[PDB]
Amino acid sequence: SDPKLTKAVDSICDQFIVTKSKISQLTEYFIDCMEKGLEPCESDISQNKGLPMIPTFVTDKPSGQEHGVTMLAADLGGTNFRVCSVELLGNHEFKIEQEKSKIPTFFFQDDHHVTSKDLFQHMALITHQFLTKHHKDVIQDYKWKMGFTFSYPVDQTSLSSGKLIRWTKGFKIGDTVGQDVVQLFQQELNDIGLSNVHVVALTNDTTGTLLARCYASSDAARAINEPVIGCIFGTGTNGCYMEKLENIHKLDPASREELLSQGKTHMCINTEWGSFDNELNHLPTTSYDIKIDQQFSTNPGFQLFEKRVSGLYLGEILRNILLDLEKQELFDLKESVLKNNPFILTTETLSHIEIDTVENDLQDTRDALLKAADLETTFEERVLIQKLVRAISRRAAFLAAVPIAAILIKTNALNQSYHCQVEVGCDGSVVEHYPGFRSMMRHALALSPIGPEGERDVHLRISKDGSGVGAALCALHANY
Amino acid sequence: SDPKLTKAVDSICDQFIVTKSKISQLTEYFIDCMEKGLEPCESGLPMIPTFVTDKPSGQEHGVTMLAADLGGTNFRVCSVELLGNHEFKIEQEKSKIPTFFFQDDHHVTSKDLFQHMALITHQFLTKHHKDVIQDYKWKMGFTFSYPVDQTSLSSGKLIRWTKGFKIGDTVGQDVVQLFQQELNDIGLSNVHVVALTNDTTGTLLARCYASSDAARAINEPVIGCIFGTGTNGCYMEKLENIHKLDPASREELLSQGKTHMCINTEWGSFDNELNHLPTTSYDIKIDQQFSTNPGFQLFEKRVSGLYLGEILRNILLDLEKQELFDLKESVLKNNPFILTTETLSHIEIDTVENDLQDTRDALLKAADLETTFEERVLIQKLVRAISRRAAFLAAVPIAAILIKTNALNQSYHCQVEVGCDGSVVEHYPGFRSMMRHALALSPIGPEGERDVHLRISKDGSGVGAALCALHANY
Ligand SMILES: OC[C@H]1O[C@@H](O)[C@H](O)[C@@H](O)[C@@H]1O
Ligand SMILES: OC[C@H]1O[C@@H](O)[C@H](O)[C@@H](O)[C@@H]1O
Repeated sequence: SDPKLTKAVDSICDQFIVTKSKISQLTEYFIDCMEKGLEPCESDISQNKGLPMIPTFVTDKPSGQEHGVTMLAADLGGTNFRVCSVELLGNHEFKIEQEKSKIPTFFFQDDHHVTSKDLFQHMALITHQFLTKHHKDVIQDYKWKMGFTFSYPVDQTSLSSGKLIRWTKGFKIGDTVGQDVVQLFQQELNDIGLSNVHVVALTNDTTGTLLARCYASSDAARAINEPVIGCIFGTGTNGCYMEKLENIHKLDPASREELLSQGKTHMCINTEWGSFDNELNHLPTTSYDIKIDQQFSTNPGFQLFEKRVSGLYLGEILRNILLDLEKQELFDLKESVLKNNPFILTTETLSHIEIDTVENDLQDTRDALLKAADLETTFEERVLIQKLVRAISRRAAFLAAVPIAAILIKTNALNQSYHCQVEVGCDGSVVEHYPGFRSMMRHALALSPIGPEGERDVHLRISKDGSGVGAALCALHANY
Repeated sequence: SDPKLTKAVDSICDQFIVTKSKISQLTEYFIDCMEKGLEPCESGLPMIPTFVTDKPSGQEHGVTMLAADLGGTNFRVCSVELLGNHEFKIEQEKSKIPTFFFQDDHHVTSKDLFQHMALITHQFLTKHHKDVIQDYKWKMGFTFSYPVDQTSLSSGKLIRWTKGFKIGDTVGQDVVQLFQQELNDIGLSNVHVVALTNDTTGTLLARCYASSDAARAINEPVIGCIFGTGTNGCYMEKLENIHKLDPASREELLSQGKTHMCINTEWGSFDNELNHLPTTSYDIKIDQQFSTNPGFQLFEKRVSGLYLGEILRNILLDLEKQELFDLKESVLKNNPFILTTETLSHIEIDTVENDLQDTRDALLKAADLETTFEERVLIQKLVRAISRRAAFLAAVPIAAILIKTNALNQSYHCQVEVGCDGSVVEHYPGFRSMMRHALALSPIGPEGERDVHLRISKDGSGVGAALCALHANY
């Protein structure tokens, strides 16, 4: 109906394309950043230019035959906080009781002064609520062991210790930076009578996701399919992998020898790849990415890879595209509430647009936009909104493949025995529930330097409740 | 060590290769054969209309149905309770088909077979439903994994046995009536066989029920296929293209809201004239001398598990005839099928770091054949060549069906699900991995393979038959 608008949208969509040359470039560059990040660096190198590459101090992959009594797990994500009790029954089977709760909006508002006690006191109260609901008879009696999944960068110094490096994903609470999050959590657990709950392990949600797969993958699967990566595509994005103790040079040269003599070969590395190429030397970037990064984001100049991929930021990318189109007097935003409401459009809104069909006049897209920001749309307007949404997601799914391809290349995980496949454990609302996201990740992997023959040997498998199960596996190992 | 032998194996392995050009040839020919078979012949693939028009949703729920599945090797009886929400409860008893039915030494008739099946049905009810065996009015779906000239959901005459089965007086007989008669003759007349289906058809219906509603959105199950004792697959075909179907019945189905009918391609018969199928000296020998249906099921005889181990046995004998391979005190000679696909599965992925000990034990257990390490090294090359050819041919019918129905380019992000059942696709190391490799080489390309998901349906046959029982009336 409006040709100038229809051509303006086509032009904005081309800005989101990721070519095979870009995939190859970013794959090779990612490995260079992995190698820079695997070396020791100062507390603050103005330009380290290497990935975080955080040693998680996990050296043993689960077998699936692990067995124990019910453990506890606490997972602080980017959106929800989960508590659960996991009983590992061996033979690749387990029992789980879990309660999930949203992180109250109070914690993401800078209008009020929020502190670390507010946060962990809330987490401890939920821990108590969970035990009162699922273990009412033995809440204050048992000596619970708890694995703590903290989905944020931690300067991990042991399996049970580590200081928060910097918040990400809308969290901003100053007095937590530099604090050992295990003690912070343990402190508020003691102050409500749950001193009998010992937080014996700290892990990232990437690490836990990987550990979960190693346990649940059937012996028949572990035979040919070995899980090699645990990654997340939800509110934020990140992934881990196993690195030879020799290549982890930033690890104490003494500790490496001590671990090696004990029969250990690798240690899990938390790449923290949401920070990948924070200097934007190569990452695809639009004017809307800069605006989100600099103005609306709580961590400007950080997590730039994340800000193009994870579900916390994609819906916001659409909102800025629409406002810019209204600024240019091309798209009528009517009485919508997009203006002056950052992040009002969530990725959950786009998921209803991604696969909406024109055979129903894109009625889901209409309802989703009215429900999310009281925005009315014509059919031609929804058609164009869908083109933008599908371009924003395709870029995210294509970028999502680069860190995976890069890791598989560096560790030569695909050059294995005959018929051997590798398994990539994925968790998060995006990879789990965004229509066609995994399908596009594979398309990118086939374009990556590993090629279609490589993509076929890679299996992106979902591990629901991954974060928590893995933490429990670490709790079973450590002592009370 | 034997250098002349090492070159004989390389030459036999190259004879099993399937190139991308050959896959493309066989795919297009398969589609040509599908279209021929959808025409009347008054006398192309079988392309049998199964009279199934409705795909289950997954929310179906009803009383416990019964199912009886006569495979190529086992006979199963089970009770299926459809609980809706893509879930069901099942109690089943599985039993080998006694060797008496595969021996031509004794005169076998149809009564022998169905009399045995009815007794198994009775035992099952006596063991799992003793209180309501003679009280309830059971509805039973019958899975008959053999070509049937299907004339309705509850009727159809056997066309021809396959897979070692040979019972002459069954050909031309409606197998549902035969089964129902022996059920009545032991008091189980209250068990009504209300539906007849192929194991391909049931496999598809089962997946459509179990495939999560979230999966049904983008992932639609489009094929139910089998890679076990034999091989075969089905799909949904536009009622318009099924010209061999009565033009009247077509019109009535359309008016009732129906659009497609499931087609049993019987793709084990694909290219029985060997106009294009890869053929070795050993395939002819199996077809002409050792097979129970010479000149039939030739595609099957190169793919399914009943024949792959036998292909190795003939390769070994030929190498011994040529005084190249020492067969020791083995019993391979004059013992067809003594080498099973289950024997090859232990060889496929055996490693040299263990001196290929699995292959050694597997060969001794199956035919008291001792082997040196270098001999096992070469036997592994043969096994891997036989299986790769099977998995590559196995991809052709799937690609062909997906192309004919243009199932992959139906909407943005559209994926298709192929339901697979059978000991080979389920449990043969790397079989699915090689099938996908072939699909990527097929005319659908790597972009197509990625949109295709080979999903396993363990207990499909029976659940699908139960879903047909729920529909039909007592
Ligand atoms: O939740 C996914 C990822 O989000 C990122 O912001 C954090 O830095 C990671 O630790 C986490 O794994
Ligand atoms: O069991 C797999 C297939 O084997 C073939 O021999 C039969 O003719 C088919 O009806 C059956 O579906």
